[PDB]
Amino acid sequence: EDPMYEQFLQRIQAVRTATVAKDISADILEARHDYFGRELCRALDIEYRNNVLLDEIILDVYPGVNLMEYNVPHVTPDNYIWTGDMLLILAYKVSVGHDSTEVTYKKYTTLILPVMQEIGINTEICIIRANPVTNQISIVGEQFKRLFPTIPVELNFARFFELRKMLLDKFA
Ligand SMILES: [Cl-]
Ligand SMILES: [Mn+2]
Repeated sequence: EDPMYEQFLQRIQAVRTATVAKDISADILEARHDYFGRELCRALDIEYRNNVLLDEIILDVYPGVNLMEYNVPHVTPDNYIWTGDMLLILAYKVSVGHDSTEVTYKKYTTLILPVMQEIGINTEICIIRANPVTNQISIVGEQFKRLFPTIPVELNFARFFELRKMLLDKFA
C-alpha cells in the first residue's frame, strides 16, 4: 500500500490496450528513475531536484549574467551541483546497459556546455547509473567521483520490477 504502487497496480489492472499500456510502462520507468535520484541525493546530502531549466541553473549560479545576449537551449537536466568554482550537471539513470547513458551524455554535452563556455562557467557533464538488478553504481564525471568517492545508498527496485512484470504478463 505505497500510493505510487497502488496507483500503478490500479492502472495495470484497468488497462486493456498494448497502446495505453505503453504509457504505464514509461511512467514506471520514470518513477524508477526518480526514486533512484531521490535516494541518491539523500545519501549524498545534495539537494534533490528533477528537471530544472538550464536558464534557471545559470541564474542560480550567476544571477548577474546578462542572460538576454545568450542563446540558452531550453533543456532540463536531472540536477546540478554548484561548488562555487565548477558546475556539475547531473543526470540519473537506472539501466543494465550503457546505451541510455551514452545517449544522454552526448545530448547534455551538445546542449549545455557551449552556452556555459560563452558565459564562462566551468561546467562538467556527470551521469550516475544504478543497475536495478545488482544495485551497482556506475559514475561518469571525474570531478563528481572526486567529490563523492563513497556513495552509501541502499536501493530496492523490486516494487518497480514487480509492476513491470505484471504488465509484461498481461500482454505476452
Ligand atoms: Cl532511467
Ligand atoms: Mn530526466
